[PDB]
Amino acid sequence: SDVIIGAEQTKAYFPILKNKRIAIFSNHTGMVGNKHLLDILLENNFNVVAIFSPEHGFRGNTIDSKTGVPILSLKPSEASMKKFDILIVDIQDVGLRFYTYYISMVRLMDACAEYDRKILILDRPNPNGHYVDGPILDMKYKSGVGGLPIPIVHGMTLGELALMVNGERWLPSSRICDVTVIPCKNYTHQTMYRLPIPPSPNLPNMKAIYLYPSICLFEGTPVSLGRGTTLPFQVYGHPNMTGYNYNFTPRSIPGAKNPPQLNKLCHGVNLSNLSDEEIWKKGINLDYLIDAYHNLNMGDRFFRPFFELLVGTDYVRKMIEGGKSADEIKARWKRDVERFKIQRKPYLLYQDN
Ligand SMILES: [Cl-]
Repeated sequence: SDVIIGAEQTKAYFPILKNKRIAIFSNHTGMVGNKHLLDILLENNFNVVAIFSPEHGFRGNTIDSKTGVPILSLKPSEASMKKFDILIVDIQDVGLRFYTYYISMVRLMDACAEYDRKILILDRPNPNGHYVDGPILDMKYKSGVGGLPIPIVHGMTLGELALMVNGERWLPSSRICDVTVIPCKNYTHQTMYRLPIPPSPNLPNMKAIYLYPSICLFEGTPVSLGRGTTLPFQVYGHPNMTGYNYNFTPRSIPGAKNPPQLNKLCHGVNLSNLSDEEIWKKGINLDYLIDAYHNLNMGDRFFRPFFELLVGTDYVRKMIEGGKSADEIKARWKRDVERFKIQRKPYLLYQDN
């Protein structure tokens, strides 16, 4: 039967929270029915004293007006750390190295470690938890879009990843944080969990989430990936691309106000009718990037300087420019992926794939 997320398992963690001053790291996805975890805890007479959000606050658009709890955008101040005993993580991730909630989580783990506070992670599925793919990030390229030496698609839940951050000593000053994970039930690393609530505005559906590992690489290029359209992360195109049977024009819309190629007719490819199965078969698929590179004929200027910060190694640009195939390039990282699957194994909380 169906996945039971950590936050649903109140008999597992309500006793942990009893009599404690509680902070929560979450956003609008941290819901069980039409209540935020914050609301459920307050209704059960728990003392929630603060919420940390990677956006403004968790109501999807510095004090929550429904509850009066202070709301803190994301390290935390010393003053804030003193206010609570336990921090709860409850947030829906998408499983990519360049999707940044885990970097916020690592920041909070470091702070909690320094201040001797416990973290409780109410685990949620990784919708891309069914595979591991891409180069391990070279730490020459550590950045705002890549915080740990992990593959592009790491395959782990935030709870698993937290355990790995501790065990591999990936926090600053090599601290470990006291972490308890409430694991999901009815969940393996083959389960294909579908997100009820969009995790970001331009990841509106599962097609976008499944294509994201391949298509977000275009953020290291001038190519539009459909922000400003009905099909974000499900198309690619550019005004200069030539010879294509699909076109779109990005528009200035809420959450995509000043999108790439705004008000330009972009020529390209519609991927929105690929089956979920055929996306799963291919994992990170460099076909799209290679197609656009060769079509545009602008040589190395196709790749933004920070392409490497997204892909995590220097050889992808070089091999594309050298005329190598998608399969050749992808094969180069197979060993990295093999090794990471071994490295992560002690930290998995669910059946491996
Ligand atoms: Cl977005």
